[PDB]
Amino acid sequence: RRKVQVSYVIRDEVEKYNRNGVNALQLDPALNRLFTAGRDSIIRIWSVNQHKQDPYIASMEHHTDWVNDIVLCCNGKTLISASSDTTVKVWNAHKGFCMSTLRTHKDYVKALAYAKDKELVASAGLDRQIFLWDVNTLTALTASNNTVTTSSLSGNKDSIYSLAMNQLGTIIVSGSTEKVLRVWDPRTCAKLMKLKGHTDNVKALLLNRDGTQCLSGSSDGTIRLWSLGQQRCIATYRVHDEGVWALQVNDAFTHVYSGGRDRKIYCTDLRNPDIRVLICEEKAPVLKMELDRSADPPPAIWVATTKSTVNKWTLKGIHNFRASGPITPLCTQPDQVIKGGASIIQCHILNDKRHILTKDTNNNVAYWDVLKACKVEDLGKVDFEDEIKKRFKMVYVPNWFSVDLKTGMLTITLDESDCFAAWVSAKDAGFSSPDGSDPKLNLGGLLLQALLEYWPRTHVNPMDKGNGYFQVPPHTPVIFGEAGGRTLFRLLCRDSGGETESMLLNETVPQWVIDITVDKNMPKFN
Ligand SMILES: [Au+]
Ligand SMILES: [Au+]
Ligand SMILES: [Au+]
Ligand SMILES: [Au+]
Ligand SMILES: [Au+]
Ligand SMILES: [Au+]
Ligand SMILES: [Au+]
Repeated sequence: RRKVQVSYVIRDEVEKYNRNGVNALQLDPALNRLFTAGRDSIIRIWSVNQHKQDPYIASMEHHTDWVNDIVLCCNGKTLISASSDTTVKVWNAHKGFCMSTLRTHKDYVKALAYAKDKELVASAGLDRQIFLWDVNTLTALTASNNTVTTSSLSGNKDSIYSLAMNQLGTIIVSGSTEKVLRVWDPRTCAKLMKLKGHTDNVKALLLNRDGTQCLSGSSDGTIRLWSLGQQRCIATYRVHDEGVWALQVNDAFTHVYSGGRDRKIYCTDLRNPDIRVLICEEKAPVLKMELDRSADPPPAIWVATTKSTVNKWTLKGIHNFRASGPITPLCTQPDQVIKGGASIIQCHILNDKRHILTKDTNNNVAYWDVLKACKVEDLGKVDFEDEIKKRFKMVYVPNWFSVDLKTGMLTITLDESDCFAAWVSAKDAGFSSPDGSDPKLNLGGLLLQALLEYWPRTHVNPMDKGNGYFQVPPHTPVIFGEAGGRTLFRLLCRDSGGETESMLLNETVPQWVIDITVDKNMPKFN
């Protein structure tokens, strides 16, 4: 039995730019469209024509935690996504909307593998379980028939960080903290071999068309070539002076593109390792890369890092630089830059247990109101640690919420255990009521009431509006999730009115919330 937590995000109606690093990239050459999977929990669509003042197309927001991987199938018609919210989501990629949500995984969904030819896709995570999926079966799901037959892969002892399938979908390999790679036949689900060789966790896997050989990059700093025939590591290339997290290959399976912690991007000739071209040196560790496959040799490479900015680097002059060459990079500046937003990297809950001070990646300090789920002031580039001090309030209020910053935005979480703990005077809370004054308001209560304001159940029946003090921004996402893991339901505050929304709120809203919002049984103060 898992308890349920109500959480919300303090953000704007629209987040045009990534508010954290990008985990996964997916390029549509047909429509010149890029897909960025964000740690900000939002997938975004961009136009990569190169000549446009603003490349922003749309943003897909259903996920409640990091978006770890994305897969663009059916000639760019469908998008499958993997998230730390424990779910896999099917999206109409052309029109940009959510279609189905697979809640089969019990923990973070870390990677996706794709068999272009057989139109198959697999998902693995910290579950230690891999799930195979037919894309056509997924594309025809949500309605009256949400019937899902789960085809799993067994063996993984540890948490999965990488997945790869060959074009034909005859081979499937997993990478984990077990250091060892496990191979299977995706069509039969049968175990093939268990390849031993790596020293650390494998964050990047790559397979050739026929699935005869596999390329792997591990946190040990090496790229390893494997023969699935010979059933072992046929070669080892030490390319990076630290962890290697992202790999890409040409169609020949001869030139490998790599990046990871050391920020350097390299093309390395597997045939002649001597030939190793430094494409560029990024401003943050490389998390994922996506080659432009419009031409052979690939004309450009799209690069995702720890930063919010996404870049394209031209590979146009490699061959000419290869014949004619203190390590000088091919590129110094990116060909195309997709702009990024700021991430809140430091936060301080003030002594009143209502105000929050934050510092972001641009060094901008800002004051926030948790209870009214909003920003209050932008203090600018003030000294943050001095600001924390300046704003010392000599008061005590019990902790009634937790804070997370894994999206680069403020996410507040309420738990049954301490949601109602903070009892403050109305005059104190800045809620002057002249002159039938100073009642003792419960902060967590009022906040819950404001969050579920548009829920009709919280008005009247009878069983024979708001909280009365404030309103939360109506676009405020209200998330319902198991404390242990699984995210249950995400809706906007303003959407609680809708009949199908209210129907879902009725099944997910836990009792501890029903008591105060619906039953109006406000807690007792002593
Ligand atoms: Au398809
Ligand atoms: Au959905
Ligand atoms: Au080796
Ligand atoms: Au190359
Ligand atoms: Au090369
Ligand atoms: Au924080
Ligand atoms: Au904090």
